[PDB]
Amino acid sequence: KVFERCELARTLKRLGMDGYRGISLANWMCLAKWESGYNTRATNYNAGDRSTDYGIFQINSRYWCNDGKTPGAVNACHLSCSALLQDNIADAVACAKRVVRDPQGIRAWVAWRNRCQNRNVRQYVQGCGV
Ligand code: NA
Repeated sequence: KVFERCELARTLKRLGMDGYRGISLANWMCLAKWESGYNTRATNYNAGDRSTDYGIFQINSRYWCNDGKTPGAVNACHLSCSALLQDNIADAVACAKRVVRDPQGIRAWVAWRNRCQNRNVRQYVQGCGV
C-alpha cells in the first residue's frame, strides 16, 4: 500500500510515534517519504552484503528482521521481514521504535541524515490534523 501523506501522519500518530524517544512525527514522515515514498511494499537488494531493506522505513535484514537469506544476520525486531511488507504498518512501527532504541536514534537511517536532518520537516505534517 502507498499511503497518502496525511493518511500516514495520522496512522503513525495513532501508533505512538509522535515524539517517540524525542523524534517528532514530522521526522518519521520525512524518513518514510525518502526511504520508500510511503510504500509499504518497497524492497531494496544490496548485492554487496547480500541484505535487503524492507517496507515503508526500509529496515535492513542484516540486523532487524529475518528473511533466511542474509548470511550471518540477526533479527533484533524478532520478526520475519515479511511482517515489514504488510499494508498494516503496526509491526514496521514497532521495529522502527526498536531501531531508535539504540545508540544513534533516528540517525540510524542515512537517508534521514541526508534529507531530513537540519532541514524543515514540519511541511510533512502540515494540514494533517496531528
Ligand atoms: Na536478519
